[PDB]
Amino acid sequence: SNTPPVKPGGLPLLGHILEFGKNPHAFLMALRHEFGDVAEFRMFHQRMVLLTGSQASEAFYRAPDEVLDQGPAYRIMTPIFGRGVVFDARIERKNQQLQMLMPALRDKPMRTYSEIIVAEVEAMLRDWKDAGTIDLLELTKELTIYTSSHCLLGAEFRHELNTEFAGIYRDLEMGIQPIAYVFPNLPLPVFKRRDQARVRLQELVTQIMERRARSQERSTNVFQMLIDASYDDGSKLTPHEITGMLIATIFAGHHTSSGTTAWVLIELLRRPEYLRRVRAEIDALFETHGRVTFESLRQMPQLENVIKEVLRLHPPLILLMRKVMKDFEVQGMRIEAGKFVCAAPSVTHRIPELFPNPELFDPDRYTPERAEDKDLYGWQAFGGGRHKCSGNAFAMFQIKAIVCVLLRNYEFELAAAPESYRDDYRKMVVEPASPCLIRYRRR
Ligand code: HEM
Ligand SMILES: CC(C)=CCC[C@@H](C)[C@H]1CC[C@@]2(C)C3=C(CC[C@]12C)[C@@]1(C)CC[C@H](O)C(C)(C)[C@@H]1CC3
Repeated sequence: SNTPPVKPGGLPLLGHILEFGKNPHAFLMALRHEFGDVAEFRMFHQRMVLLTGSQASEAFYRAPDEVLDQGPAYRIMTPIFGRGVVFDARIERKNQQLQMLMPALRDKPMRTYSEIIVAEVEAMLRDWKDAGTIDLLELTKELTIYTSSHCLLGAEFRHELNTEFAGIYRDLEMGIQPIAYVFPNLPLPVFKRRDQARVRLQELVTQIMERRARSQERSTNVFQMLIDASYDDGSKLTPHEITGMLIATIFAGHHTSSGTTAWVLIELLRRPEYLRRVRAEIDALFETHGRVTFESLRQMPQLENVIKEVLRLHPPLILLMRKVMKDFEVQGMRIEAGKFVCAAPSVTHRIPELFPNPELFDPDRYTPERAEDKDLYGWQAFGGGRHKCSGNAFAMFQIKAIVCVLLRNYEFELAAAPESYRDDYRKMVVEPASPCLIRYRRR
């Protein structure tokens, strides 16, 4: 039929990659503003269709895996996780790799996690000093590594996390580059450093495994399970695969969540009217319950909603992609096989027909309004359809647990001008800007 509007101005051989890569959010916003719900642009030779608003986002999330696939779209992750891991695997092996974390997400170990997160938060706070100034993002990133390593991989893997590990995960994270969606292997300094980080991490996990074999005393874990893990065909998981799934599991638990946990604290200090309501329902469950339980955090609607609104305005994953395997239509336009197709939470969340006065921070979420369930394909920080986030329960839990432990025994103040705090829209995993300072004081 008719086909999508293609954006002009594409440089020769590079398409819009230069414009896109400077500020991906800004590019995608401008593309929707110009051409509406379905708009094509080029990343080098790759023809990309931005799908925005409810109807087009529905087509994206609801498409069968035989028409829209994640695999070719996410080659970027192959040099990070390793060959044959998640998206670089056959489906049957991918599903089995995802199924080996699912046990850590069940009701039973979740009662366990509340005490581990508090332990970890207090562990970093003991070394503090009564009043001072910290970088909120630098801390939150470090904290979510300990928090997610301990909870989902166990105390055994958490005991070895060091500075080498800290740098290794920053080098791995820096592998996520606008150019890397198209050409994930290039003779670049950012790529060599990610490759070196992975090789090094695989050497340290292999050594930790050699040791656990000699001791042979250590057992009872999710990491131990991986070490002993085989596929349903009885193939043994290698050190390479195990390393890949430890990386994937910290990307999931830590890299998604560092920014959005910083933002919750920033956004409450910016709007002290919501700080007072959140700090009320925290102290309220500090009073009624003893310490922070799991059911206590499940019944915290004020905080649940500030996180929900933080995710509408600061969705960390701003570009979800599929390769188009079979021609399909949206709003009566033929998106041809071989093209790629994109969802943009950052931009769909800012559509005024879906979120009246989009740029206003208003946590009217669990209220009669219900702007998030109004269209499961509107609000989409966690995606939608078959390949929706399968870890949202733990994600929301982890940041709740962290913030209402921080705000229960520290007073916070923005060390700079409240408007100074912005998102670095130069990254694909969007977090607050580079230097992000804050001040504290015990209660
Ligand atoms: C606020 C933090 C988080 C955000 C914003 C987030 C966002 C997302 C999004 C947008 C996707 C879909 C990507 C796509 O459609 O291609 C996704 C998938 C996924 N997320 Fe998360 N996530 C978060 C935290 C977590 C955590 C903590 C875990 C695990 C503990 C996790 C596990 C997963 C998994 C396994 C998938 C793949 C789903 C599948 O293909 O079956 N996420 N996440
Ligand atoms: C322990 C295991 C096997 C868990 C599986 C975790 C993965 C499915 C998650 C971890 C990080 C994750 C959320 C991510 C993404 C998808 C799902 C991932 C890979 C993607 C690739 C979505 C598209 C984004 O543009 C971007 C490239 C930033 C992210 C990176 C992190």
